[PDB]
Amino acid sequence: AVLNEHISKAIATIGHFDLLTINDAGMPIPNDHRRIDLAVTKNLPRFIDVLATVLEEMEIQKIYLAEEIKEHNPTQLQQIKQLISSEIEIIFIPHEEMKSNLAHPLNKGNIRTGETTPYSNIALESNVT
Amino acid sequence: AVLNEHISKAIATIGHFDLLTINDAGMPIPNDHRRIDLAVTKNLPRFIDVLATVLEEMEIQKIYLAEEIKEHNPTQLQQIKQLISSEIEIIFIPHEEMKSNLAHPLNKGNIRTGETTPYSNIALESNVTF
Ligand SMILES: O[C@@H]1[C@H](O)[C@H](O)CO[C@H]1O
Ligand SMILES: O[C@@H]1[C@H](O)[C@H](O)CO[C@H]1O
Repeated sequence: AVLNEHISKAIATIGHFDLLTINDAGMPIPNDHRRIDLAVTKNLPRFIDVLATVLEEMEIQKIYLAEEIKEHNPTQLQQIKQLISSEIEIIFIPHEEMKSNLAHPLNKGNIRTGETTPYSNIALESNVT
Repeated sequence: AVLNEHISKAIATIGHFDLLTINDAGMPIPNDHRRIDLAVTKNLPRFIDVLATVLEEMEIQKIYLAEEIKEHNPTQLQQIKQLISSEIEIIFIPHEEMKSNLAHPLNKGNIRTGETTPYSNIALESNVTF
């Protein structure tokens, strides 16, 4: 099995209430030890493919999305909905809040993808591991 | 233009004779400052896509490939030949030496991809950059 080293590491540091984010190419991710840059070029890797992969390696209770996704990227939102269990809660917050959450005290990592479609950003809150 | 921060930073330090490698998922890359892990899952990203991207950002004079790629992965060899110029030398060395070169003194970065097809590894040698 092939997995990202930095992602597997971060997932192992993750417990109840901890956050892990997946982001598009333009999300202003703070430059620190949480930042995990997987971007290769435009749309590689895709946000959706990285999300599908991470979800196989995690127990999630809540996800956070930009309110703006509903209007500006309904295809992404639909792709996300189709991927997650129908029991996990989806909370919509302002995109400006999604940016603050990049620096959340419980944020255990910020994954950067090559995705270029707007508001392809998510935050994943762990259940009890 | 979307770009990897690590790859971009490594290339900024690359001069004549310096090496940069792109590798498949199972290649034993030493866990140091040179390790740039882009692997997501099986065959994502593909070796050939990462190679294509990097060659746009770099001027190369030679490449190193495993002798083993001729028999064991001829389609990858053909894909590499299609990507590189005719005025760049291809040198075949044993895979064991490809592994050694991950620690070469002039190695400026080891990129790991999600590639699963065997011997999908390369080392790129820089020309004069200024
Ligand atoms: O790329 C991100 C968002 O996804 C949105 O596209 C606006 O710019 C950046 O904050
Ligand atoms: O993945 C690499 C090589 O490409 C080969 O497939 C053997 O295993 C690893 O050393």
